[PDB]
Amino acid sequence: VETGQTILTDVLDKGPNPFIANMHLKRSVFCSELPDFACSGSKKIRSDNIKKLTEPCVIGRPCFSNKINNRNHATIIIDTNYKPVFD
Amino acid sequence: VETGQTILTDVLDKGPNPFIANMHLKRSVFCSELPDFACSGSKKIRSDNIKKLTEPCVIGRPCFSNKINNRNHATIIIDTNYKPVFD
Amino acid sequence: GNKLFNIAQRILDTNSVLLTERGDHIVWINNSWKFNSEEPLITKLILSIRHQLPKEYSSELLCPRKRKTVEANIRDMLVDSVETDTYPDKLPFKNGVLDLVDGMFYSGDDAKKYTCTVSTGFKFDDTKFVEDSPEMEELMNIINDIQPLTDENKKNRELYEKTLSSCLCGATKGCLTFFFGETATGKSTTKRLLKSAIGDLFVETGQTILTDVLDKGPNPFIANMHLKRSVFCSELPDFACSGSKKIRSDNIKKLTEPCVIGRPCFSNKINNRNHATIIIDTNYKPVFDRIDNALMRRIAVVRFRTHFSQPSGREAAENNDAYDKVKLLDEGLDGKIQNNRYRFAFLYLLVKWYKKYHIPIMKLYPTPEEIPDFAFYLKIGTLLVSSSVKHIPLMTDLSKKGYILYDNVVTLPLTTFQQKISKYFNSRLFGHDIESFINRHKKFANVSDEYLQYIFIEDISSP
Amino acid sequence: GNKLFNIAQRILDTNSVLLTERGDHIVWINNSWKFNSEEPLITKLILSIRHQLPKEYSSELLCPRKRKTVEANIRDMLVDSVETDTYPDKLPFKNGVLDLVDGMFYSGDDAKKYTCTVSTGFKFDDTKFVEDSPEMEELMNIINDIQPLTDENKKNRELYEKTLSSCLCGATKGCLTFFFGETATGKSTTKRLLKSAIGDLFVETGQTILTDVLDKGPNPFIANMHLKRSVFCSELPDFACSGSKKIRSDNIKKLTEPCVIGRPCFSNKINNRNHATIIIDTNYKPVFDRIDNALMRRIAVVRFRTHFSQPSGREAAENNDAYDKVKLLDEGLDGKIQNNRYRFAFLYLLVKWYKKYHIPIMKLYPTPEEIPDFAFYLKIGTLLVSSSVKHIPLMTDLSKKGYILYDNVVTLPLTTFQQKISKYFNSRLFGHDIESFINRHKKFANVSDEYLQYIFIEDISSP
Amino acid sequence: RIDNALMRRIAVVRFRTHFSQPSGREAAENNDAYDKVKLLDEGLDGKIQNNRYRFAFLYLLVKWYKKYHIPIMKLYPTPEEIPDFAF
DNA sequence: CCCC
Repeated sequence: VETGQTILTDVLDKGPNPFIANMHLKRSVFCSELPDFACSGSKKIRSDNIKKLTEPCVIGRPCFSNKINNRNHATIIIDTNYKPVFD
Repeated sequence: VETGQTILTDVLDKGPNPFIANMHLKRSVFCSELPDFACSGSKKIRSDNIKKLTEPCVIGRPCFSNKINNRNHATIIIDTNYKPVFD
Repeated sequence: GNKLFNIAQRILDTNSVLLTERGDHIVWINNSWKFNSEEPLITKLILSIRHQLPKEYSSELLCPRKRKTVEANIRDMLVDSVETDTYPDKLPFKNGVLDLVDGMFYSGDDAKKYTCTVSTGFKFDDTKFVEDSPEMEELMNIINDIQPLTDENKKNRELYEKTLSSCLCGATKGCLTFFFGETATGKSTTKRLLKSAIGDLFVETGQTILTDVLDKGPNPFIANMHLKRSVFCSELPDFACSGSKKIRSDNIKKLTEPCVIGRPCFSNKINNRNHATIIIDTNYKPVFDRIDNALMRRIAVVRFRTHFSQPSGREAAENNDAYDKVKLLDEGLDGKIQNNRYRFAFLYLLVKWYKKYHIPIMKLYPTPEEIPDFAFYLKIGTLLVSSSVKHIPLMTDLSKKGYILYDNVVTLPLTTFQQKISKYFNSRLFGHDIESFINRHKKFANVSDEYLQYIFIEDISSP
Repeated sequence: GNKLFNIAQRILDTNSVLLTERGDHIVWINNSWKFNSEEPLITKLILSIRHQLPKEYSSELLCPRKRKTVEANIRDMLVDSVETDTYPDKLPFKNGVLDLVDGMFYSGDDAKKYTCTVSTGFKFDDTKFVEDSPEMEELMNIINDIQPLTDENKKNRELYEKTLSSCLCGATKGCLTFFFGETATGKSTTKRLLKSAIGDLFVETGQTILTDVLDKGPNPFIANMHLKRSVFCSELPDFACSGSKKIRSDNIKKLTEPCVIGRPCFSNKINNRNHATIIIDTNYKPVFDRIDNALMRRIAVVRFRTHFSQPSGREAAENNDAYDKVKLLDEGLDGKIQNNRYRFAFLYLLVKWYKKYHIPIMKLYPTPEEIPDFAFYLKIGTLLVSSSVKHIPLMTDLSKKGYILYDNVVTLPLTTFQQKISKYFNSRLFGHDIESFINRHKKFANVSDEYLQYIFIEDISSP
Repeated sequence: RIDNALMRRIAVVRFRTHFSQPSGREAAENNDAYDKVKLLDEGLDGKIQNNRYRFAFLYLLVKWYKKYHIPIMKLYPTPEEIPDFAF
């Protein structure tokens, strides 16, 4: 699965979040194209999100549905050209 | 198809974005009326976005829809009256 | 006349469907009260119950249309509402309800009387609920290692037993207990043991419960506390080191009130039941942004003074006063715990402690004397007291003390107040709390000259 | 012709279904006006009422299809709206309605004539609604202890009695009353006793209704009193010790209107019909950040001067500044009030109180004379009086006191005004208030000559 | 902000009559704000809430309407009665 | 649900 930058710097709960509800039982996750943080204007990845991603479940709901628990079988691999920076 | 310039200066994933879900299988995408960055006060072109618009699948979902992945057949042409600047 | 109405009447007489104040119907299929918002289970109940009806009624329930008609009749028959999870003396398992005050285990219709919705998540086995087993002996040895049985540790051991036993009762608890300890002292062993003991009824919460706004916006960390019987806070980001927000007294007050303010995600409701025992783990002395009489009435502490450290750094845990006792670390204990070996032994120990402390009313009690933070405010109650019946016919003696009488109210200059207060306690060791109190409880007779409507116990005691 | 239309006509002629102005239906099942927006109860009413209809109409109402047809007819027959909870002299109970004007208990149709959609939450016991019992002995003993019947307390007894009587009226009260007095003056005992006596119509709030913004966003704390009858805020954030948030004037302006603007969570009912008299429990005299003529018409004060304490600190309780009475604390008092022994006794006492105060209309009269906040503002209503064309034939005499005549208008210099005001209210003792009044209530004839038109009484009498 | 456009949609009506209690009669009678001071009526609010004057005030308003029901009814501004327009 |  190729997902978005949201699963790193954005709130995971929010509203309905198909960008996380599709990672249910997926054995690899590739969120490529890191927004290089060397230039000011790139949000730093929250360590809370890093901690949450390792937990064996995530919070996310699809539209017109009520299933909020998605299993986390994913090997999170992030493509980048620059060193990531956390808050 | 003729899309806006949210695909060149704003984050693609975010929430719902029908400006980038409308280039699914379009063979030519035209971006005109560059917000000339010769005057300060306008968003610059994100190299992240340029690199994102070349990979074979562009992230982004429409309103009320759970489809995140779109196929990228587009030849992106950017019309501009002046030379552009990259962050 | 109207066979389907008689079928609905019988299914109603069996008492297998109830209506709750939420508007939802809780049904009894497969020996448990279930309910589902997006899919009612009344038709499942009808199909399952078709066996107990007379022979001529069982054939009418093989048609989905007829079962829908029966469900409509049943819905129109239920008017009065009922209450769920109202017995705090009962522990709901996956196949029954355990009685703490008696010890017996009920199954089926014997567990049907108590409308228990939550469950521990595992079955109950009578074989392992025994006091003679090498799991029992190993667990007793581990618990003795965690908490010494010395005369000095009597109060600490007793309150630890009470706090751990109070994780079973499903009612509101009026105190927040501090499991004060240090790394490799065995609080994690207790956490794993209690989680293994009470299954799905144990939830661990982070720092956001303590020093963050509970309401704010979205906060699933509070809604999860619904009907859980134990809440654990660990890995505390020390408030002694600057840079971390202080403990919010209003948060503790809200978490002690029988109703908890907090909302889930994608939910229209705000109220969730609170049965949770809240135990806070800390390696560090706590602090509070504001301290009020209501606050230290809801605080109790437990101290762990036993170490399990590797022999390399033994003197590192042996050559100071902060931590008192050092034992040897055990490595396979975590694996044995995760294998749920001593789950039922710990359950038996918890029920035994509850029976020992099941005096007609269960209630936790606060011991604020063991927190140096309150040691300035629990002593000022022995220093400063408010206005009472009659100081008026004794103004002759307080005038020489520096007090002045203003509109029949005895006031004190700030300099004289400091002079009178500096005698009992040092101006440097407690000086920060001293000027904090000075700026907290100063009353303005004017902007320049400040007066205080308080008289010391010293001045009351000394003629 | 059309049996189902005849059934619908009869069910309408029983007067059991009504249409509300909000677009919903209120049905009369189990002796109460219930209504649900997410599940109409018309079919429940039809099924439950099938007994009163004739014999041949009874069996027709056992099919959900025909019940839905009758419900459709009933929905088509209801055109006009009705008003709910329009009677302020009624007390609604679970098993009936009590008439405050008359005193007779109603049931059935008698309680049906008034569409009360709220209840106290408990059944009414007429066997205990009598003026003689040992619970009643303890009741008026405690009542007399809280408020003495002495001559010096006659006005206080009357006004306190009015305040306690007015919490059953189902109409908007335009004033807020303060339960002035020290700690443990019987405020908490009477508060919990009234809560027991009234039931669900009593609601307690914190201080956010006074020290925080009411409207803000979503707040049940401004919406939980929908059709409530009494609100008590206890232990205000004492204004003696500086550092507490002050009472907002805009919030009080919001609270005192017939229609309280404010919306609940996910509800658009911004017209909050208040039937409650907001009673304020305080320890010191009130302070308002902003004072104008709007306050004095909505402020009243109730004073209590009692105390309860253990005999260990009996001498300490009898030897300090500003109580008037000290009694003995009761540890079982909380349980005694919880077990609801004085409910109907104080219900009888309150019905006598209301009846003796039931002169044709319920009115509440503020008492501004007890408010130190107006002591400077009422003084400009008695001492500082402006100057205008009424002083036209006054050129000579007033110019000698320090005043001047300017275009037939008498003024006062700013330095002279400061010196003269320091004689009444010291320029430092009440310096902040003096500065606020100076920058709030000063008139300008020009930029330079900024002089207050206010004239002292002493100079006018002098020729 | 004040501009010429705002000055063609603004008019004011001023009240110069105070009802003051007998305790504060001297201040109001001697106040430059009030050109005339009268007494209070406590039951006036009660009889108003009783809707006693409802139809009488309706008649008064309709009579004023008829007095001003000339074929065109248009509100006219009074720009001379505001201080921000004085400059 | 989007949308604020």
